[PDB]
Amino acid sequence: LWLLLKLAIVFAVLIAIYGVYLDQKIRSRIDGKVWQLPAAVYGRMVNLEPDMTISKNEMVKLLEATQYRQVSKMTRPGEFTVQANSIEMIRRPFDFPDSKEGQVRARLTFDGDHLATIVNMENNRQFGFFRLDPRLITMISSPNGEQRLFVPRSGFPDLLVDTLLATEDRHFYEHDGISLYSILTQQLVKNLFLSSERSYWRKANEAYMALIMDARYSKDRILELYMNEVYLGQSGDNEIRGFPLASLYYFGRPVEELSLDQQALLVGMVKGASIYNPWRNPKLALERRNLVLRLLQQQQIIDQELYDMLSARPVISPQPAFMQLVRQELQAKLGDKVKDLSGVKIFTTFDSVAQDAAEKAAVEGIPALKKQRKLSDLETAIVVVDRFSGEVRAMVGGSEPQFAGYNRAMQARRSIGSLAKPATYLTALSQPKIYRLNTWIADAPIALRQPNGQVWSPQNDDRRYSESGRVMLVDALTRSMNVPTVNLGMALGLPAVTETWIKLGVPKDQLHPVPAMLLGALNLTPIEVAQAFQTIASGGNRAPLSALRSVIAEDGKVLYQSFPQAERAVPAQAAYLTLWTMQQVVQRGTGRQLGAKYPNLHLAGKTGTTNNNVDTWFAGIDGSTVTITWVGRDNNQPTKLYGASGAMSIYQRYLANQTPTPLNLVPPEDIADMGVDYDGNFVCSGGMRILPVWTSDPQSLCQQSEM
Repeated sequence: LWLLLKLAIVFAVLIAIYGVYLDQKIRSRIDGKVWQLPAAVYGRMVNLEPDMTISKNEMVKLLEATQYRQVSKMTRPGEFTVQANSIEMIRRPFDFPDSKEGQVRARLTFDGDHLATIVNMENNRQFGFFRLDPRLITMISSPNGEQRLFVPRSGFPDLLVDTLLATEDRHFYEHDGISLYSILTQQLVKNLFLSSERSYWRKANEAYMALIMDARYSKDRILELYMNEVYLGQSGDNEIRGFPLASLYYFGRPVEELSLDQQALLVGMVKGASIYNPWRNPKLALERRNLVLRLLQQQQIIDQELYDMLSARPVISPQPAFMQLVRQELQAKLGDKVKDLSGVKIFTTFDSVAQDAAEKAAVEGIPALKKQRKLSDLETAIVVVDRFSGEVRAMVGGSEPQFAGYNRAMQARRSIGSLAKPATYLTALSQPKIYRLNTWIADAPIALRQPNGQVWSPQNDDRRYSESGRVMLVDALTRSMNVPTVNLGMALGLPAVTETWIKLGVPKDQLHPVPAMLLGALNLTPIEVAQAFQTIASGGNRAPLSALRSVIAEDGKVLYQSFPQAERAVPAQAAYLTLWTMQQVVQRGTGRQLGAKYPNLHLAGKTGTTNNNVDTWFAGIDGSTVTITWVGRDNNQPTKLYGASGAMSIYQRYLANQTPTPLNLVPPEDIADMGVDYDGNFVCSGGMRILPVWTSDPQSLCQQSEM
């Protein structure tokens, strides 16, 4: 009869109303916050410029460390191309915080060791500084547990857009034809509001909700949202969503630079990225990469591309240690208002090339080390900071870094052994009308009154004593002698030596000013050691070690900016002399093994050893950084190592795993290279040893030329 109308309407209206209802949250979600985006974690941005001392090879190592790819002939961003005396590159487009930049084509030209020229191949013009984009290290854990990197619509290559369509073609604004199922289109609606599981509660709600979307929204944007939602793997308990990140994750390339062969694979996995997870079961994953490629038009080749698809080897939690520092320095410098922020861009101090040289030095170094000496176990921690700024370049905290749970770079305090010796010599040499490099120190049997029964009788490594009964300031440190060290530190005063430590920048509640301290009764963590030697390397300026450079909000508002905050802790002339002496340590003295392999870096270094070598060390200073190397057993059992030669051969490795800048040591004012005689008295002309004296006048020389 009728009713099909008075119900038709009583069937209408309720479609709407509820329609209008679920036409309101569909709006009042997409408009404002659409997700909870984690913080991107970025490394250092390098700034190239003429006369920079970076080699061509050095540069190559750099570009690849930063995601660029050596090609035969360029074609898109992220690519470079090597010549005899130059590199041509398409500097990929990145959103720099001083000025968003776009892709740039540049030929870096080198003259011998130093980059000579950087030119824009557009205007055949020169740059004065040329910026290099940062590498994405990781993404701070999403509290939502859902990790994304959001790239706007433009950030998606046409083909990618296309090849995505070529599997669920975009219709009109409905659905229709596609539903030729004989037993869908944009399904963004599905995993954005809808839950689980199967229909018909779902599909019904999905479609209605879909044509609501499509309608009161742009047939474009729909795919800006879509291409940022789809699921493409896990990295622990975090999801991996959107294409932008997938590229990095699987292929380590901006989503903007996918070769269509890969580019199509990501499109394929959309059907079930867990059963497609390219590492877990590749065979299957490869096939899906083909049903896509193998698809009618476009146009010539299903052959070329079908050959191999790299997809590097996984990242669960890269850089667990450095990240620990960052994580820490954030909390300190901001408070809590941050883990509740969306799309933040943390720019750190991390150096890709350094981390690699080091991680490679460890994982390779220690096993090779255990081999020669056997040793059922062994461990290391490495720390590289910037000589002058104190910015932390690289941080290894274990024999296996990409595997870290415990972080020996930060949370393993250990006896610094002979590594303590310089604090004394520095404390003396900061006179300098009292103690000079040529100053005689007694080398004779020490026995000290221990304020609790015992009597301290320190001794030399070989236990001997100079037949002279004395030895010069220089040598004593150069060879890292005990007796003449205690002798000196004790004449300086423990309190005195103690504040130098305070000034170099070590934890205050670690100094206990008993004599042992002098020979290394002092338990620091490598990070802290790093800090001390930093302070001396820098010319005597305490720059507090720092992992952060900035931290920008989704918009562009700086939320924190790390400004230079170095401080004058000890006289330059003193620091100089300690270093120049340490240069001796590395060529003439204990670290002589290193002066040999790299005689041209003229490193300054100190050797670190403990009783029975339960803690070995080496502190190294090239022209541009400080590199603290620790080797020792987790259980403090003695290493059986040949002294500081354990830590020294890790460093040596790291030293060769990359290209160090040489330490060319410009002296402060009031530094005079004078000659001493054999009895070590200063002489006017001649001399047989020349030493850097700190004086505002060599009438010193003429005083020495009588008395």
